[PDB]
Amino acid sequence: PLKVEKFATANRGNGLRAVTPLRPGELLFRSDPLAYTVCKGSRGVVCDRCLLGKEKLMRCSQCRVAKYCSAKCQKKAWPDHKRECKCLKSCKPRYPPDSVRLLGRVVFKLMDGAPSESEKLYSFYDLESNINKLTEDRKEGLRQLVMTFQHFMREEIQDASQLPPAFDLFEAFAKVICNSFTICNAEMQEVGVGLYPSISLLNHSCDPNCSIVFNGPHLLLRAVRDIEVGEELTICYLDMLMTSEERRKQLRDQYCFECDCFRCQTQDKDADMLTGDEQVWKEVQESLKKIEELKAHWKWEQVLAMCQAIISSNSERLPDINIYQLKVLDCAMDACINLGLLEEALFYGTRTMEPYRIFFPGSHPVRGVQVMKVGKLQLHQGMFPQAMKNLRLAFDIMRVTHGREHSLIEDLILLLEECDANIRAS
Ligand SMILES: C[S@+](CC[C@H](N)C(=O)[O-])C[C@H]1O[C@@H](n2cnc3c(N)ncnc32)[C@H](O)[C@@H]1O
Ligand SMILES: N#Cc1cccc(O)c1
Ligand SMILES: [Zn+2]
Ligand SMILES: [Zn+2]
Ligand SMILES: [Zn+2]
Repeated sequence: PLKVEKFATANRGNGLRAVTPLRPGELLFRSDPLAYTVCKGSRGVVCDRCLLGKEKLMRCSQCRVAKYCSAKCQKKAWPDHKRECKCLKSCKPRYPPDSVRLLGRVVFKLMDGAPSESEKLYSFYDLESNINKLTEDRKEGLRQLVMTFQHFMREEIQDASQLPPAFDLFEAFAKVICNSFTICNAEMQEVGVGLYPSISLLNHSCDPNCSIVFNGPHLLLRAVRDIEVGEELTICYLDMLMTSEERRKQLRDQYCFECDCFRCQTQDKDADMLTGDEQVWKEVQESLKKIEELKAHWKWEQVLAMCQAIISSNSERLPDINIYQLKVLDCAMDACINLGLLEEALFYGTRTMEPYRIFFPGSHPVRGVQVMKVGKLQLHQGMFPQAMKNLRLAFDIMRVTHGREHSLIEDLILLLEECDANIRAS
């Protein structure tokens, strides 16, 4: 018996609403993707199948593009990789955009696979395309994606008989633009992109009552507020560390809608987000383009060097609640963790705690994970009371946002037991 149902909203298309009253942390839906792939930066860093990092990956001998953590993952991926393999090989030096690789996997799944549980509430066929809102500039981009698909897939798809009935590639890419999910690993690093058509029923809110989290390719949808029967379920499509102007741009450009919510009408938190000297944070925002590029390719040493040049600059500095400063601190802490510089990681991480408390209100998985990471750093430096407080806080959040079905919660419980044991040993 489902706790959610599809319905026709008054002014934002189809949506999902509660069938029964829901409490924070209640599991509402879970789904594997219809189709997913590793993203450009994590290609060859994480396993194509399970999206976990490993020191060495095994490559597919035939295409040498797909890479895997284990023989089990390589073999189990074979059915869904078989047809793209021939295409990735035939186009050997060229690598397609992620959306093109994703849509290839959609087509093969729809042509060769049994009906997917991911489409139980809503199918790829049903997805919103927003075609009558696309700008001419966007349409031109989609035409180029279509031609890119036709080139990449030419070994496996020659005509319409090899596409689902009445399948339109331009419409399909339009659906991909406004319905793709960015898959994050346990550490909240972006590692892949997928389609989850049932989950695509959820409309957006800048102050949502539900949240999604990924455990490998697997998606869990949870309530993060009390929700009444009949109330619409929402998730935030966007990074919380964004101004209302930045949210406006991305919701127009990617999703073709204007947000009417209280936060957007009042520029909620914008002023605090942009405190400090404008010329400094405009420079930091510009530098974050390359820092975030380097991070997406797991280039931690280079990330750290650019972040240290800002955090410990000889020139003017920003407050930690400035969102561009905060992003830099977070990149620096993740780089330090991955480099084993744990004292320095804790320094940056602790500095993010109060800004994260402000910018991730309620129960948000990004804050839960950040608090977990800080507590773990404190635990292994022997700061047991402080670690315990943060690990408990991480559990208060993550019991709502991750829940027992998520493997990270088991890791957190272990840290809680370890820290508690240390406190009892006195
Ligand atoms: C396809 S998904 C969500 C489900 C969608 N309403 C549908 O009918 O399939 C994303 C799209 O939903 C719409 N949408 C999502 N959140 C919205 C919001 N807060 N206000 C208006 N439209 C929204 C926009 O068309 C957006 O591109
Ligand atoms: N290859 C390729 C390609 C096709 C469309 C857009 C783009 O950025 C790249
Ligand atoms: Zn694997
Ligand atoms: Zn291959
Ligand atoms: Zn809004």
